[PDB]
Amino acid sequence: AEKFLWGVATSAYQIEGATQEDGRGPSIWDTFARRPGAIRDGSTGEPACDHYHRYEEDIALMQSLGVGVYRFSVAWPRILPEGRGRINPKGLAFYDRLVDRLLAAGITPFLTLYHWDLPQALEDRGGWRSRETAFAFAEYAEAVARALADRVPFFATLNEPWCSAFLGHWTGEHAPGLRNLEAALRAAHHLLLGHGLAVEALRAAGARRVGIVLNFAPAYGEDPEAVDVADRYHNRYFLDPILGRGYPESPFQDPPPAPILSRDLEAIARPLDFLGVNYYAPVRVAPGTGPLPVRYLPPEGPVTAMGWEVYPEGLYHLLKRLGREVPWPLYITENGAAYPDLWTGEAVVEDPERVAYLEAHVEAALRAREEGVDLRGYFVWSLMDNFEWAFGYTRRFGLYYVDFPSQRRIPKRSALWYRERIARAQ
Repeated sequence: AEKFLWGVATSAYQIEGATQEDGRGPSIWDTFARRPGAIRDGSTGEPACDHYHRYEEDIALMQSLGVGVYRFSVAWPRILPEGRGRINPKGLAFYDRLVDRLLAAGITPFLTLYHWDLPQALEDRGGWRSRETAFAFAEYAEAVARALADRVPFFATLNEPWCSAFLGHWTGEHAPGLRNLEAALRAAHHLLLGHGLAVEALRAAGARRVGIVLNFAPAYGEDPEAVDVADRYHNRYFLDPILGRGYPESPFQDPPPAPILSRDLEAIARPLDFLGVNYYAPVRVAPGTGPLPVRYLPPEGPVTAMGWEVYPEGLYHLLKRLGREVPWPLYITENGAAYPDLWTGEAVVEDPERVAYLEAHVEAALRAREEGVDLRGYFVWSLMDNFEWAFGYTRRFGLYYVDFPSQRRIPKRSALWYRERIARAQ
């Protein structure tokens, strides 16, 4: 567990731009962002951060940040426009070049294969409701691994399958946007299938470190039974099948559409090299009606602009819990906070509240480590402000303020804070 890794994270669709440049195919998100009511401000992933053209600039920001690792994702629709079959060489060229620049800068690449941008072509064939998509995902993982595994030591299959499944197929607030509990459950399973199938493809192509990124949220409440349902739904629904102890008692009171074969669970439980931990805030629940017998209550203490309870204590208890349950090293692959940033020309955007949030979660994270949790890294969510999905550009999480109209990047106080934190932590 040599040299703790300090890094920042982003995702292709949230920062790239060049939505229709160099042959990139449309993703379910490009489709979703054309539907009124989908995005808060009615915007889309274009031009976003225009990272597609300014990547060298951004790599230079990371260099002056002191960061040792950069977590990013590859846009599947950039590698295979129709999600399957033909390959767009410009896609692989872009990422190939991106990796070269990172190594030339002393920064380690931490690749996320699937960060929600499923090719629309695949959605039309059922998307994550069809296992054919699972096979497609393993072929994509393979194509990418054979091209970059020689320089990229870290590979993560999925990023937050919970969101892609329920947020995208049940509540419908995410792409593709369905609202069918059945579709959601089918999607959660076919997603896990893809995880297992890709881990093998990756393994076969020389990927040195393979893992997955899941988000968690400690659940609170007055009824321990409502709380437990919540716990299984937010924290154990995907972790368990991945650790090889199958699915926990379903948080739902609705039977799945079809049986899961024993064969599957062992194929889904492929040994990993690390677990990616994403943490932002906890959840507060009470018993309720519906397929998920629980209802969320307003946050109790201080909140961010997202209205998410800020609770560093949660990250600490989360890391200690996983330390005994998970048999692989952990990396906090995402931790950040959205606050109303104001910029009117200043050289530095004052980030008092975001700085307080990051320092607190870092303090809690290191405490848990000091107590024996094999934590080997901390990644602040996003290097720069970006397309915050359903919230559009109305919610900023970056260490660098981005004046989208001009694409100019401006350091926030949190950026100066992070550079100092890294330097001394060494």
